[PDB]
Amino acid sequence: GIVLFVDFDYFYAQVEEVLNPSLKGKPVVVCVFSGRFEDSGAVATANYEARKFGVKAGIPIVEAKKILPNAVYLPMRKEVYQQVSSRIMNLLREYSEKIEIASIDEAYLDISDKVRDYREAYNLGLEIKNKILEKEKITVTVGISKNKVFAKIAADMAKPNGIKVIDDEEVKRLIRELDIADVPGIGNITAEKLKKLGINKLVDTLSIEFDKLKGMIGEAKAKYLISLARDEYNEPIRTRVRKSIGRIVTMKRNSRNLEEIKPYLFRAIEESYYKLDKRIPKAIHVVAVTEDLDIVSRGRTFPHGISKETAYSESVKLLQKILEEDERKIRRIGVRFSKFI
DNA sequence: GGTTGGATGGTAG
DNA sequence: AACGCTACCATCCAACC
Ligand SMILES: Nc1ccn([C@H]2C[C@H](O)[C@@H](COP(=O)(O)OP(=O)(O)OP(=O)(O)O)O2)c(=O)n1
Ligand SMILES: [Ca+2]
Ligand SMILES: [Ca+2]
Ligand SMILES: [Ca+2]
Ligand SMILES: [Ca+2]
Repeated sequence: GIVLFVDFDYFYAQVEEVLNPSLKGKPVVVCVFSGRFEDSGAVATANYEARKFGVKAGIPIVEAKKILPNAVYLPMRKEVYQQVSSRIMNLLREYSEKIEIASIDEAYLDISDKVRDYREAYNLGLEIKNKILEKEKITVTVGISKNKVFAKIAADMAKPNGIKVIDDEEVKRLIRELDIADVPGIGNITAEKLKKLGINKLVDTLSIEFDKLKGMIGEAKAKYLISLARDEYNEPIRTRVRKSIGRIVTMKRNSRNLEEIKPYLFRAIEESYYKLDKRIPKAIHVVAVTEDLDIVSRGRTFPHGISKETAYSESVKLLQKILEEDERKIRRIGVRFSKFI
């Protein structure tokens, strides 16, 4: 089984470079402006010339500007980056019927029937990289291994425009040598818990009682790691389907006044519905993000599709429920649509 | 005890 | 001196058979 994984390099930044070639070289920071006050926001991403200097995703713009005050700060334009993504994904289908679009800039390709061995995959990888640079002038990174996880890990190791193979031996090496914290699916909480149990490599999940691991990190993460560590992880490449469409927005100021939060909720509803486009949801959720940045939601599932007017009623009924059941001030409000017909 | 849906939690783009 | 947003799957807990 041979999986080729494709991840696009500093994608949003790079799309802007392509669209405005004058940007080439200069440090570019793609931003999300919450709009609260002038320069309030966070960084979606930055090119390598800014990342170079600590300007990474998630940091506040202000804090980025402290580091690189002369960088080019651009607002996010997801719909553009989306289009470009869409075109690249279509380019990738010329290489495999079995293709799993993972996110806005990742795809796993099951090439097991398309090449004999890793040499040929490597050659196919080079070919794909050129085809993308050819059509869309985006540079990407290709990771190759025996399953999805190690394909991705391969690409992490190659990242800034590259192609890496992980043969059967190197998989075994990384089971012993690779930091478990750097295993796709393991975020800081789990890494903390695992290190708090004394596990820093994949191998030492085979040294513990299964019910002990199952106790800390939950059943799934346990059964996951073990499956990897046993050189056994083999989850198939499968078409993914958008399961929800929604939108949440930062209010100008925290509020608990229903009438003050409403327009923000409705702006979100109108934007969600616009993004639904033929897709009819039977479930709605109002999502509130509180003062202290915690997430609170109440939803409802109908035996039918939800009309625009029904969203208008129910989102209000549900926001009212958040205000009754939670004392905190609300900072962000939004809506989330799901369970499609 | 197993399934199910609602709420939350964790993860990664 | 303050700090975005989208969305996936798993878990938790309680109703229910
Ligand atoms: N917290 C994040 C993480 C990612 N993204 C968006 C912008 C990224 O460019 C894209 C893909 O995430 P990546 O981690 O792959 O980031 P990059 O593509 O920019 O960098 P890299 O070259 O490492 O792939 O998703 C974002 O909105 N916010
Ligand atoms: Ca990635
Ligand atoms: Ca990327
Ligand atoms: Ca990690
Ligand atoms: Ca219930």
